[PDB]
Amino acid sequence: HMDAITQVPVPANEPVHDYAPKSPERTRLRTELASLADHPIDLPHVIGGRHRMGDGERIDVVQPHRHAARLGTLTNATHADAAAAVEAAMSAKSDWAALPFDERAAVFLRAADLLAGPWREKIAAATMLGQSKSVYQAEIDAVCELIDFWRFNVAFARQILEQQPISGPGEWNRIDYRPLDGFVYAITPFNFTSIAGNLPTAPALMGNTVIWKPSITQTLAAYLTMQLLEAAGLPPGVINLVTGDGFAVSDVALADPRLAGIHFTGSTATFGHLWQWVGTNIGRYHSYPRLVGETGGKDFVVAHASARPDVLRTALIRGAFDYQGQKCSAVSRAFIAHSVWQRMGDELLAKAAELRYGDITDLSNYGGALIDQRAFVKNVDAIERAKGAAAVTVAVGGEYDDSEGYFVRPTVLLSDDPTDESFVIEYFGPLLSVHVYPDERYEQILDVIDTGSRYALTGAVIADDRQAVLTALDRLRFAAGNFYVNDKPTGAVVGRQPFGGARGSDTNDKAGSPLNLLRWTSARSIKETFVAATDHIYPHMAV
Amino acid sequence: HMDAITQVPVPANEPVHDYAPKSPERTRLRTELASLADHPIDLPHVIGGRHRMGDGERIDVVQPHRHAARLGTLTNATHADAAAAVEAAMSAKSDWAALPFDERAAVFLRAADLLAGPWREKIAAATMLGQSKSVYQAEIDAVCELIDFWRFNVAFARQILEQQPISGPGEWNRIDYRPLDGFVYAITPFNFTSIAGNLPTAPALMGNTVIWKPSITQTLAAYLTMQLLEAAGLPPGVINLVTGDGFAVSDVALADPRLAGIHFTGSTATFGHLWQWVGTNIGRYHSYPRLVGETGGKDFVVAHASARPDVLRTALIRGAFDYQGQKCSAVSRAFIAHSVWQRMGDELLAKAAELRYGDITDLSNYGGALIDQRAFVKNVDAIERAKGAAAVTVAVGGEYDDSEGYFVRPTVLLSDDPTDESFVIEYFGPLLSVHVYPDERYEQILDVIDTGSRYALTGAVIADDRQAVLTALDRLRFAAGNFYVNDKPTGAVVGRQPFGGARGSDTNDKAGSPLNLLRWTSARSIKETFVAATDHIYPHMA
Ligand code: B12
Ligand code: B12
Repeated sequence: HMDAITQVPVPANEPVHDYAPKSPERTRLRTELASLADHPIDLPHVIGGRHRMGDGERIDVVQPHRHAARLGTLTNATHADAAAAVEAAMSAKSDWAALPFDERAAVFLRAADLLAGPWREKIAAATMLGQSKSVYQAEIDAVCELIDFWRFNVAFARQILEQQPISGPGEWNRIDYRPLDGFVYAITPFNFTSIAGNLPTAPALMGNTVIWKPSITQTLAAYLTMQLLEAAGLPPGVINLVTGDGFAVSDVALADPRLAGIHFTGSTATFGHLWQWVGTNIGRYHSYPRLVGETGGKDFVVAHASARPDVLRTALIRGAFDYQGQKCSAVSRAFIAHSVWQRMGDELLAKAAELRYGDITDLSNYGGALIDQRAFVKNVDAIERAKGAAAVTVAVGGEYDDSEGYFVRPTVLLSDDPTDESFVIEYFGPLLSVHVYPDERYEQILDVIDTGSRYALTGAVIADDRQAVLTALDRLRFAAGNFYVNDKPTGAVVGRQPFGGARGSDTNDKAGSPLNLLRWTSARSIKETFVAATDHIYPHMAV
Repeated sequence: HMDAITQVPVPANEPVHDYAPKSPERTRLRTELASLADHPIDLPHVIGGRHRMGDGERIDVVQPHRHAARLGTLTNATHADAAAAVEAAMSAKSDWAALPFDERAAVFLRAADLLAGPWREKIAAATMLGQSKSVYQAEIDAVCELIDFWRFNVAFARQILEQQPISGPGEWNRIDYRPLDGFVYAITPFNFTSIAGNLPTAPALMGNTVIWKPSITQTLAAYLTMQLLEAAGLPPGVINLVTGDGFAVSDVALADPRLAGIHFTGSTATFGHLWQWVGTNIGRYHSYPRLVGETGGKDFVVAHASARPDVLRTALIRGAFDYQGQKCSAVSRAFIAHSVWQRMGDELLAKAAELRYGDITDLSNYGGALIDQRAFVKNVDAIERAKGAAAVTVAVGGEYDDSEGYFVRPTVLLSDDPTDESFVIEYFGPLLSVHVYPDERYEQILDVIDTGSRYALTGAVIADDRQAVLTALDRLRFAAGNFYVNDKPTGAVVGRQPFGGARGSDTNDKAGSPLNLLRWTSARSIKETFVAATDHIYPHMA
């Protein structure tokens, strides 16, 4: 037993290592890079703690910047593999939910310290190699953000647990944060090793069990993430990894009456498809399935006449070209005051021209390749559509070559008129559209942005002038979900920029605050009355 | 302007007046009962501040316990009325959302004090007459719970506004809790004047505008709630009241691209139907509609051998027969240890036989009538089913008569085998089923309750024995939302028993905690960087 009201350790953001030359973390990284690249492995399903290749199609996972180089081979989950994954989750449920919160949380605090130290460069490396991330992009994702999700989620959970009610005289009211009945299906994207780790573990912390279907191109890091959790003491069957395209896994998972919920990422249309499925089929489920996730988007930057040019320039380059524009959203549209364009236009383009994309094992590169052949094709199409469109010049970039890796150069489009949002969402890649507007039209450009922005997760204003900043904060209040003043608009740091979403979204329960964790619990109130009534009659009834 | 970081008043639960003989409130209540009873009124739509009857069918609102006695007449909203309610909500948005939080909050704090004082017995009486509540049932709902929702929601909202993030070095991070874009559609049931007032006001607090469709049989108190709100200063068009059956209003609201959300009550099938509609048609909405609600259900009590017999008896009587069994949930099944039944069975039956249901203007009655003819038929069918079924005996009650009011007597059924949940959910009414179990089969019975209960909102254990209590808290952990020890399982007091829901439901965002108000906001993070980078190159690159 235990007689205590315990505290969890206090989280803080994990520091980002730089991997500068001569640094020890850089030497460690090269060891890990060579080790993963030179020793490709089977990437098996992990079900009830057993690692097994299955009977489905074998699919290679390769380095996107060098696609002839194999990192591993997975088998596409069959229906049978998925049914086994589910049975394993249901079978581990009882022992996992009975562990006290403090002991489930130690698993993830431990996993976090393991990722911060001895696993750090292995997980960074795996993310670099599979997902074509520069070391800095791997470090802010697979190390830091994943570490922070675990440590802050443990703190968020613990805070949820002490949210208790008032007891009136003669009674005692308490609240019990129950885990869900049934299993949770986590489907994770290629873009972040952190999201891939978090979507399955967050519900797990609150006492649930999980089946987890990672994106094929992220599966090296996902499998390693699974080994890390096992080394931290995650029990068998609490999370069950199934590799592949996910088709057979969804057939099975969505037909099972024990589906408690789905933690995923996707478009508005994906959400509506799932709503439609679950609403139509609601009588088939024991519980009402919970559908918790976030979308992608494309973002914008507006520079006022007071914008600092070098700040603006650097925000556009990073915002648009960090990770080859493949974050959950990237900067696709810049609106730049004419006088500020005269000062930094040429520098933007020259630097964009010099910006090196190549093999990420060469640490001098800024970034790597696009994630796969389908992504490449989408970019090529968007470039060809721009070369032949009226409005648009290709001012720099637009070259591409899939012979060695899925390489697309940084590309700046100049549009004579405000760039239409519908074009920029058809791909994810290093393509930035710029529209130069007359300084005195700042307010009109803000209205144009507002009126033509349905798909931005984030926006930024660059301006030293306070009225200009405030006017943007007012006028674009609903045009994006996270807003930035004098920096690139980008991925949040955990605990710092929670929430957001594109216009009209309902996704404030996504990862990054306690609201996510709540979705993985079902609270009940318990009341005890000490001396209840012994007569049913009420004072109003007396003669 | 304003330079301040203000606090709101600290909410405490509103005290329940007893209305004892010779009490001042009882006199004031009789005054208000007569005024409403003797002076029936038109019950109009309230659109953009304008109180107007429409061209739809005329529908009388009557006293359910005296259905010859009209309280008012409403007009079934047409599509045109519904479209106008929507445009009015959209026209009022801009000025409402631009009011500072404190000024929006003050409207609901003021309405709370008005309801506590000058409007108190008027709103209670309206609820007594139209919904057929005893004075105590009106008081805990129409007065106290509704006041508590307003005062507690204001404090919850203010608490949300101060949840703010960490700023690291060189930056400032903040969070802005924006109202939604577009309108919120609130649809409210007959059972509670409190829910009916809260569902439309809660999102409004957060800066939204609303159309509200109340239940027909609750429209008297709804219209008077609307007036109380206008008298607290609610601006025109912020909440727009459309009366009737909802059909046309749902047609218009659901077809409008500006639908931001629906705040309602309903069954799992209703949620599923709305989910299917919104998902299938999601491409037509500017925002993803938010569907926020709760369900009803039917509850149980289990008595261990160690139960206090009088506590159980009272809990059973109140839990099943308070408001004629017509709360969101009511106690429909009791599982009683044989030795405790020997001790309070006869007394339960006798007290239920003597229990008086009648015209609630006679304050000596325990309760009134069922809400409408539809409800009454469902009860009759359930009583005749029970009589016909071999499993079940009618131990007391079972009489019914709709000639003057929709009256059904407290009824107790004796089931030789554990009573099946599917039977109890096809009516709301004063029908309690008792199954007597052998003392030593306590754990077996807890298992049968667990296995057989999917529709309980609440459950209770009556037992002085601590192991027995704890065994119930563990074994029935998932069998019900809110769980009660040595008391009747019923509706929460605000801030005391939040959350709950039936097995496997997903409604912790329902009214009664801050989570509900968050559903009516869209939070964004704002970050300002003071000295951002001027070179894009990274240290790893050297
Ligand atoms: C919804 C859906 C679509 C949607 C997705 C977006 C939307 N909702 O508007 C759309 C219409 C675009 C689509 C298109 C097609 N899909 Co489809 N679709 C699905 C469905 C019914 C559910 C997917 C889902 O939302 N899963 C939940 C999300 C959260 O998980 P996810 O892993 O992120 O899912 C993504 C992928 O499934 C991807 N996707 C969907 N379909 C296809 C097909 C292929 C070949 C690929 C590579 C990817 C892909 O889209 C999802 C959203 O990003 C499945 C059924 C199933 N068993 O998976 C099929 C299914 C995957 N689709 C299929 C087919 C055949 C198609 C099409 C070839 C023809 C068509 N128009 O339906 C194209 C191919 C698209 C492509 N990328 O090459 C087949 C594939 C059979 C196989 N290869 O084994 C499936 C299994 C249906 C079936 N059994 O017949 N599909
Ligand atoms: C879903 C639905 C049903 C469902 C509801 C529960 C469920 N999901 O299983 C079911 C299948 C039970 C149903 C039954 C019927 N309903 Co129907 N149904 C609806 C619908 C499509 C949506 C209602 C809703 O979910 N609203 C949202 C909720 C949150 O608001 P609510 O006010 O609490 O809604 C309640 C009422 O609408 C009630 N209800 C539903 N239908 C009917 C019909 C009548 C006459 C009454 C009095 C009540 C009622 O059920 C809802 C949930 O409790 C509407 C369309 C519309 N424009 O309203 C029709 C609609 C109201 N129904 C109608 C009809 C014809 C029927 C039936 C006569 C025949 C049938 N089976 O289709 C029966 C009558 C039942 C009765 N009580 O007398 C017509 C009424 C036309 C008119 N009189 O002007 C409508 C307008 C259109 C239609 N048929 O598609 N219905």
